[PDB]
Amino acid sequence: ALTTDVVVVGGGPVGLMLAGELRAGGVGALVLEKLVEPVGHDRAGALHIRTVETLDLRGLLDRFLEGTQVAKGLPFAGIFTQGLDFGLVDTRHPYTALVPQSRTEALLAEHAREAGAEIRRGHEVTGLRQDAEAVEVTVAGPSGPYRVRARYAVGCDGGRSTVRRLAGIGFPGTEATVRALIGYVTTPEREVPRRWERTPDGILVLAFPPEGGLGRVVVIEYTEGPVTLEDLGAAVARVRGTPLTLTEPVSWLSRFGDASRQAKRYRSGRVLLAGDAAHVHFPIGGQGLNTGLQDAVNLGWKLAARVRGWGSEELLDTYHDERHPVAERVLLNTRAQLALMRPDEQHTTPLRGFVEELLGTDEVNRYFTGMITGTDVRYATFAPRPHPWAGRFAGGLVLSGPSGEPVPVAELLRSARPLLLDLAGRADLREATRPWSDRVSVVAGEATVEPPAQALLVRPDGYVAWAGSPAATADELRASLARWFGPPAN
Amino acid sequence: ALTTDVVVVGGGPVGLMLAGELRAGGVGALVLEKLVEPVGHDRAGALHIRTVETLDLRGLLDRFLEGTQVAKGLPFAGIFTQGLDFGLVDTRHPYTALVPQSRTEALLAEHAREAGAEIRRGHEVTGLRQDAEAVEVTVAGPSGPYRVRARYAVGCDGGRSTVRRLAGIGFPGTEATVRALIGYVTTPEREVPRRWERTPDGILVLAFPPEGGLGRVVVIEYTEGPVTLEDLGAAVARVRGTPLTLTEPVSWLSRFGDASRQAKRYRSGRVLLAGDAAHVHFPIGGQGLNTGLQDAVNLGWKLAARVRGWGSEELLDTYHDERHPVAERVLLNTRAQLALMRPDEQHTTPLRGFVEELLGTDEVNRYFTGMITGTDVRYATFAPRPHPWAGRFAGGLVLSGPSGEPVPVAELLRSARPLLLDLAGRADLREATRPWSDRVSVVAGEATVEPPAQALLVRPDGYVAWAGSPAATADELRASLARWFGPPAN
Ligand SMILES: Cc1cc2nc3c(=O)[nH]c(=O)nc-3n(C[C@H](O)[C@H](O)[C@H](O)COP(=O)(O)OP(=O)(O)OC[C@H]3O[C@@H](n4cnc5c(N)ncnc54)[C@H](O)[C@@H]3O)c2cc1C
Ligand SMILES: Cc1cc2nc3c(=O)[nH]c(=O)nc-3n(C[C@H](O)[C@H](O)[C@H](O)COP(=O)(O)OP(=O)(O)OC[C@H]3O[C@@H](n4cnc5c(N)ncnc54)[C@H](O)[C@@H]3O)c2cc1C
Repeated sequence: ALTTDVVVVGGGPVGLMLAGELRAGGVGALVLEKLVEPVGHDRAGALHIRTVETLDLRGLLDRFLEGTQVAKGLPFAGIFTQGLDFGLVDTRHPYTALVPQSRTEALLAEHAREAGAEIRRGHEVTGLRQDAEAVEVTVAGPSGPYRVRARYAVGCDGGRSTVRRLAGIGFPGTEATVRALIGYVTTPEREVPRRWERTPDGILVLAFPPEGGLGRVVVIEYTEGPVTLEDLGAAVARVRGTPLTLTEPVSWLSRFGDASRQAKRYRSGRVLLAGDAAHVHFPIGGQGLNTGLQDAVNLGWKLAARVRGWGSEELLDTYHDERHPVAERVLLNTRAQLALMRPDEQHTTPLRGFVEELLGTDEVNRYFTGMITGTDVRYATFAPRPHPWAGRFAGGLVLSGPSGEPVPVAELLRSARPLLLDLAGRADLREATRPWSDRVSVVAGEATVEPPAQALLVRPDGYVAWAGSPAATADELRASLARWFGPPAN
Repeated sequence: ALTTDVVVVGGGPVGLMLAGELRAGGVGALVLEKLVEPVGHDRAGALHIRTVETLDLRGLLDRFLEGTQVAKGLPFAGIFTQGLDFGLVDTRHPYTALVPQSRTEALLAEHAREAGAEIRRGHEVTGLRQDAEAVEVTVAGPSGPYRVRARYAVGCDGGRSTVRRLAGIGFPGTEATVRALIGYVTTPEREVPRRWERTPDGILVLAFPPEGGLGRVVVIEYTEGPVTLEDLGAAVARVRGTPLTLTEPVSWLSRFGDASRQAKRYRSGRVLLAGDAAHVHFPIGGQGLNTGLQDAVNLGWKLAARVRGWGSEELLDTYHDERHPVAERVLLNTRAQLALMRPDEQHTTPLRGFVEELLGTDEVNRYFTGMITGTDVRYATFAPRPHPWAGRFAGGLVLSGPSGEPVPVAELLRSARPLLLDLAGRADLREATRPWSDRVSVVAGEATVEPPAQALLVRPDGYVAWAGSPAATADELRASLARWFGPPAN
């Protein structure tokens, strides 16, 4: 309790995002990151719709878009002729932001710092002890071992999570059967076609400048450790069927696989997990970091609330309840996509043909678009029956002010407080909310939503806690307010 | 020309169906079947919606339904929880008729005979010669070799088609990588669960009486010739993971695979191909014989018409044009389903999960239902733009007579003549059709169809040749009649 409120283990993008969220929630956040210096990641990155919407409601979207290429559509499982159609989903931001992870990390690190989080680099957590009041973290640092005492510890320490094992949380799942290499390497060859291809021997992307030079190589072969330029070239030759001249300078080289695992519990007492610490899977569709950043924004406000007292144990438990199912579906969909890309002219090629056809129908395209981009995420939480809007994402709504001015809910959410939106003129609900005004802001505005709602009680993460029609009463809102956001003041 | 009008090579179900069709068309049909006696086939069979509708419009449905079990829905690629929904497609016969092929063969053989086709058993075609006027078939028969002269020869002689090779028609496609066994064998074991199952080692169906005895075994293993009871038992043990006691009496045992081939041309001069002679593929979904019987009904009326003179060369060419694309899609969908059933917990199991979900949506379920049952078949033929009803199946329409009595188009089609249906009161179209009355029947009736049509010119196979709205003229109908059904009489 005495060193800090929350110790965030791991200063990757997820840990950094969480620290920002905890600071926005008015609690102390100490990030302990093992590495002195950041390391290399894929130089191509993707933040999809719901992540973009999430950044917007935290006021980070602008800095993430500056200088950024965006994609207005996406392939699906190596199908490029019927791309995922952002027009078929409801958003104010129909695009994917192609931000390299290194840049996402740098931006979040600066934000955590400006928000007052303490970030210690070269500090490795080596031990973890928990009792009814606090967590103690043991740390190997540049000036020797020391202990940190906190109310909570969150493992944001990646796929090889120290926190997860120390807390005795299971990581059930499958081991890899697919072997991929990725690299940024040089070719002397000119006019190497820039494309993805699928042969009987694997999947290959080559993306080099037409004049030669440093380029992107991804190679995937069906049924961990150092990678050499020779390894990469041999793999490329196997898949492609023709050698490609690859030379120094070599900028980055890595291995990855399709091991698919998920933490059985996202919470064990005063220890929680987020990001790859909580789920790993093959990188297909660019979903891992998106899921993690959203884990962080789900958790941050709830954990700060718990520390401050008005967030209940029940509330904190909804982190696992809400977010475990999401990553579960991500694991499954990445595995499914690997089946859809399997090199095999006999059966899989014909299947891909029908899937491609189906992608040209609005209903199926909408399904896979919602899946990849996160627009289909909604929660079933604290059911009383619930209003249709309960659990839906409201972060992208825009209201009309009394003078006709646009009032984006994304902007209202930047202060990281829950909001009561009065869409219809419900002075009774506005008044009923007064005893919670130390926590919840009330904003009246004109808007029609579908399905209809006269009022929306919105969580700091942009999802709707409670909603009301003309039949809703102040008593019902009082009950929801108490359950979600604690007892009335005074 | 002098022995017979058409020589049908092969007296399997497709050859027998075709002979019936040729007789209905008023031409001679001689079926030459190599085998003296029929042989064994799968004891479980399936005739789907469009086949059922087709039998109806030839007046054979009743005899095919007598004593028959029907299925009101179907699994898809070993998915049983969201079956294909016959309610989502337009038909008067929402079911699959579970007729064993041996019974289909016997029924069609009796019908061909009663219709006046000549059927010779134990007569093997060994040679084929073709000129500008006729085909000569050389035959090894019970009283020695002889020759048959005909206007046309149709190879309905199965996957190993003699006619196809003799005519120099290619059979491009893939060789098998999947090995299946099927058998009717005895077990002494009691209460062997009746079910389909998919394990990491294959696909297996066991269907035995609870008290033991003769039962159905199908086993499929992923990457031709005699099969023993030992072979079957060893395969069952590999897939199931536990041996099953199998003993005599053994009633039937067979091998099959997923070789997928299709005749590059369905017609070469005076030689045509139908049925498995024209296309083979893995038996999944029960589509092979359905496709063949429909091949036969597409061809029969057109070929008889050609023999009689009013059917043009252009008309006969539409057999290939219309039917080749159909079997092409069947080959592809069977290959695709094998991908969907592939034993593989790593990737395919998760994919199957999403496919199962999608099958619970009307749009995707309708798609696969139409695919398997043939309700999605429609033709793009003799485009003039064409009326929306052109090429659609009208065989299941029912009209109201002048006295209110129901007048099924299926019954009207039994005489095997094209029909002009006057749905609105178009005396001008009725009159315009008189010079073709030796070939085409005119029937007035009340009915609203969707999309709207005032008149439908229906082919003997139940598909629409031409349709008209109020703007259609008698001149347009004259032109269509001439193109489809020959010059006006007199
Ligand atoms: C090739 C590739 C391409 C990808 N592309 C995309 C994409 O386009 N879009 C997308 O959303 N996702 C993508 N991903 C997935 C994404 O990179 C991960 O989901 C993301 O790195 C997870 O972030 P994290 O903060 O949870 O974990 P990490 O990035 O692994 O950070 C964990 C941090 O914890 C620190 N740590 C570990 N142990 C300790 C300890 N004991 N004490 C202190 N600190 C510790 C580590 O040093 C590390 O810095 C891709 C992944 C790969 C491999
Ligand atoms: C296990 C299994 C289950 C199946 N289940 C279904 C199902 O449920 N539904 C479905 O629609 N389909 C099913 N099928 C496919 C179906 O059996 C075939 O499509 C069907 O047999 C094709 O009929 P056919 O008349 O074209 O050829 P065949 O049945 O092979 O008949 C060809 C005939 O030609 C004769 N012949 C060959 N050469 C000569 C010659 N030179 N001279 C004279 N005669 C010759 C042969 O003796 C044979 O009798 C299944 C197939 C298998 C293997």
